[PDB]
Amino acid sequence: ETLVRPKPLLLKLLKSVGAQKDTYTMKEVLFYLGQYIMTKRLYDEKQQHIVYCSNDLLGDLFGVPSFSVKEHRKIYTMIYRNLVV
Repeated sequence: ETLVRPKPLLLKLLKSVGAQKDTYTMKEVLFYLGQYIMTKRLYDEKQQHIVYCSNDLLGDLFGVPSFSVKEHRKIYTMIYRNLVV
């Protein structure tokens, strides 16, 4: 699998939920980002596809105050800005 090296902020968030490494697969990046969002309950309780992140560090990764998990283009584009191949 293609390996990626998260930039400092992305790396910090992934490590905050138990990832121990500096190099990741895209599956692992998504796994730990998902766990990050879950464990900080950034999603809307009543509209659970929607993540509200304007006061979280996640909001600085995305550069938006919220997003839907359905928005794969936005999500992958954010991830692209925050790693090196």
